[PDB]
Amino acid sequence: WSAEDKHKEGVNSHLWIVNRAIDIMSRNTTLVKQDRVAQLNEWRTELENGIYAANYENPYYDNSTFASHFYDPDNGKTYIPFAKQAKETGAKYFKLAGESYKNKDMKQAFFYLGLSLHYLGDVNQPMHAANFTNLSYPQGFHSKYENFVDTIKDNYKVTDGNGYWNWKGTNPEEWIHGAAVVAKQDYSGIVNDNTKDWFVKAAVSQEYADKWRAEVTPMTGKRLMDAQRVTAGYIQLWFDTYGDR
Ligand SMILES: CCCCC(=O)OC[C@H](COP(=S)([S-])OCC[N+](C)(C)C)OC(=O)CCCC
Ligand SMILES: [Zn+2]
Ligand SMILES: [Zn+2]
Ligand SMILES: [Zn+2]
Repeated sequence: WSAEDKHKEGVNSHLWIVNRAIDIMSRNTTLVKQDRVAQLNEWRTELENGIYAANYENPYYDNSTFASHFYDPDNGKTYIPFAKQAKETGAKYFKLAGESYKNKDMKQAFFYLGLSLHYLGDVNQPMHAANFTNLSYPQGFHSKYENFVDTIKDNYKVTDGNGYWNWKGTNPEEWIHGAAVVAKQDYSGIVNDNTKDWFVKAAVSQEYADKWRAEVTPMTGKRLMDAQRVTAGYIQLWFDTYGDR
């Protein structure tokens, strides 16, 4: 997903997915300790910094190849042979965040949590779980899709407090893998001969540009809602793990 601006949801789907996940935690009145939501906002600057850094600097963006932002659950690999992938990279920062949290270094803890949230966010994007990059055919489709997503995401906010509490085990890796498994299933609903064709023709016909946008919207909405619920449960797991209990 996009992350064009460090502090604005308008062009940052990643931040939007997290803010909505936090809203799910606020809406929950039976399980979530609201003190946790208070902490996230208290260190919101470090959180958002982490969410944004993943796409603009090393080692997070792997020299502009973003190899660590992909993870195919079937073979457990990214699109580049022998490169680091999203599951191990996301888990890495989840743990680094927790250790800094236990040493009372909040700035460090939430920066790292932000990075981890970014990776978990990417595997909910079908293309990232199937190694379809911006250079994959049709080229340019990957980024134009993620840009289009920012214009319609607000129509798919989860308005209840039911996140996927303890969705997977206690190992962050299981959550990233589990999320990628679900996103890869919805891959075909976004990337297929039709969308490929219309996206190519869209170049010379405004008529087609709208055609693929419409075709990918339903599945996009479904992917966005899941991402919010899984992220909410992921954040809750982090706090239960390092929250000193
Ligand atoms: C100018 C063309 C770059 C387009 C692009 O979508 O780059 C970032 C994504 C993956 O990262 P995510 S978190 S979904 O980043 C989307 C936002 N931007 C483009 C601003 C980093 O990586 C690629 O598809 C690999 C090939 C690069 C030419
Ligand atoms: Zn992304
Ligand atoms: Zn992408
Ligand atoms: Zn990314």
